[PDB]
Amino acid sequence: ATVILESIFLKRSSPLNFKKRLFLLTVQKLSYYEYDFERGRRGSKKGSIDVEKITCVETVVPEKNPPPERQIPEESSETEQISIIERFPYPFQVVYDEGPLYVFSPTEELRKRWIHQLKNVIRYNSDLVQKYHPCFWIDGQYLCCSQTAKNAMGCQIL
Ligand SMILES: O=P(O)(O)O[C@H]1[C@H](OP(=O)(O)O)[C@@H](OP(=O)(O)O)[C@H](OP(=O)(O)O)[C@@H](OP(=O)(O)O)[C@H]1OP(=O)(O)O
Ligand SMILES: O=P(O)(O)O[C@H]1[C@H](OP(=O)(O)O)[C@@H](OP(=O)(O)O)[C@H](OP(=O)(O)O)[C@@H](OP(=O)(O)O)[C@H]1OP(=O)(O)O
Ligand SMILES: [Zn+2]
Repeated sequence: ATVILESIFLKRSSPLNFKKRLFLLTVQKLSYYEYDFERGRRGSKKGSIDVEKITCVETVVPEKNPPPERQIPEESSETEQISIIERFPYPFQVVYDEGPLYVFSPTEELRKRWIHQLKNVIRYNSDLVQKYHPCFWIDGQYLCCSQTAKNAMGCQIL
């Protein structure tokens, strides 16, 4: 039940919005929670995914004109301290039965760390896919294949 990885990520998904969440990875589950900054501790649980139910973990093609909150910097005035909890420019994908979960990492190294660990723990899942969507699902379709089913088969082999 011990946590393998712990990070603050920007989580996405009608109405599409982005919230800061504390992500936890164990061998069994990935849970995400609210972060109580005022008291500096983990807050209320918001979601949990069975690791064995995950079918795909990959990066996502970055959006074209992203808001500052997802754009790399002024980090001379702002230390890494501020930017590492305000800027989340690197997205990756976590696909399970309900569909794709989109998560934004503050650094490339941290995304690399999480994708690597995730791949390790899902290595024996029965349903790993062979095709996936490298582009985000938005307003009823994937931007990579124009397919309008959230669980439509992937259009790219990797
Ligand atoms: O408005 P937030 O504080 O961002 O919470 C949202 C909101 O959930 P709540 O109604 O519980 O506040 C979303 O719900 P809708 O706007 O779809 O009604 C919900 O999505 P789901 O109910 O569809 O699960 C989403 O959660 P998620 O992105 O896990 O789907 C969840 O955001 P958080 O789960 O990240 O707090
Ligand atoms: O939030 P945690 O401290 O990680 O507690 C988890 C969590 O339980 P709750 O979030 O409901 O308290 C798991 O529950 P879910 O994510 O399914 O809702 C549950 O996992 P199981 O589904 O396998 O019961 C698990 O129980 P366990 O570790 O006995 O497997 C339990 O951990 P605790 O027993 O430490 O509360
Ligand atoms: Zn596609």
